[PDB]
Amino acid sequence: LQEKNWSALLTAVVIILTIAGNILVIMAVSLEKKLQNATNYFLMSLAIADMLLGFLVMPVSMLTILYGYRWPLPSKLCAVWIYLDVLFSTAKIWHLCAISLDRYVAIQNPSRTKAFLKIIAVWTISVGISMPIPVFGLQDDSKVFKEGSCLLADDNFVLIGSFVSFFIPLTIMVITYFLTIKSLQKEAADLEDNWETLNDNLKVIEKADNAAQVKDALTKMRAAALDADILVGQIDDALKLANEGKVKEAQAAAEQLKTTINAYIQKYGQSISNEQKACKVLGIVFFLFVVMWCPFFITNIMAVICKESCNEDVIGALLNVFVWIGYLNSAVNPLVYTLFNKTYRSAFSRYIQCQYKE
Ligand SMILES: COc1ccccc1CCCN1CC[C@H]2[C@@H](C1)c1cccc3c1N2CCN3C
Ligand SMILES: CCCCCCCC/C=C\CCCCCCCC(=O)OC[C@H](O)CO
Ligand SMILES: [Mg+2]
Repeated sequence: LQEKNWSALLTAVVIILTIAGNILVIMAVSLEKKLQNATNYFLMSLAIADMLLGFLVMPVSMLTILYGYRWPLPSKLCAVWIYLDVLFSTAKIWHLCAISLDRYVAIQNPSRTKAFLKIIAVWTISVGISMPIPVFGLQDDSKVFKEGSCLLADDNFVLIGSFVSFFIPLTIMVITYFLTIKSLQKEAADLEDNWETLNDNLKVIEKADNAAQVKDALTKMRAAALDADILVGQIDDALKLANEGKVKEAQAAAEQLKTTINAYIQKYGQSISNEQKACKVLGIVFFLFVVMWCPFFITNIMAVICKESCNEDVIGALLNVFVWIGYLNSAVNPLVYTLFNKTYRSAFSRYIQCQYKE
């Protein structure tokens, strides 16, 4: 029965922060026009997953702490509760994989509908992957009950579920995240190199005596312009003057290029610094999810490995606490957004003040 547990107070705090914080994310992305990009649409869908886990899954997990982990509800609600908990968590890990993969492809290939199609793809994969839990668990209580505790009792569901639904999207997430960091370092390197070629050839053109030196340096500025359209024509115009022997006039046009170079370099240069700042925030989201679920995932796999060897009473007691470190991850993504994005922080600040006009 009640059993007077004190855990309820702590668990309720986690539930409220989860619900309130993730509502603030869904409100920020629905309302604030500066957050209408594909990454932030994935972060809204991830917040729905986190909100639904706070509403449907977490109160029932608190409820079972209050009955000594004797399952208080009707018995066929056990497999439905486990299904939802695995679904919302599987959908969290395939979303973070999807962001990581989509940001990587978006560098190499330079729509709201396209994002929504991928979001719905991620949910449909999560609903399908998690589907053996109620299909087999509702026909056999031995798979979802252990000593009248509702938990995923089938060892083979836990191994193959952990590998297929939690290890392979973790693998893809960590590879595409590392390759994204290498991509943006190469892009900032290539733009330092193009800046050096433009700046060296401006100094050659201003020292120049003859039409050969200006035509040589403007041709090499054109090649360097072709790595980072407006300048290419502006270069060609000066090249034509140099071709007809108008050296001084071509030199005048090169200083006219200088103003356009300072403009286009710093614009491309500030867009790389934005992407790397954004990658770092997503990396903290990614880092916290792996770390806060790590004690539960490995213990649950170590339970299966030392099945008769280990104190399964102790193991089960750790899994009951380690599931709450992972539930606490639902509360942190909104905080991360406040700490590292002015747009979220200001949006949240306004919504707490009940003020919804952008
Ligand atoms: C990335 O996230 C993960 C990584 C690996 C595995 C799972 C997740 C998130 C899903 C967490 N849920 C929590 C509710 C259920 C269920 C797992 C489960 C299976 C076996 C034993 C369980 C439980 N709990 C209840 C306590 N015990 C003893
Ligand atoms: C990372 C931590 C590694 C160190 C832990 C290794 C666990 C097994 C060895 C000694 C028990 C140490 C006490 C802590 C765990 C309690 C296990 C226990 O009490 O096991 C007795 C039971 O009767 C058996 O079936
Ligand atoms: Mg140089």
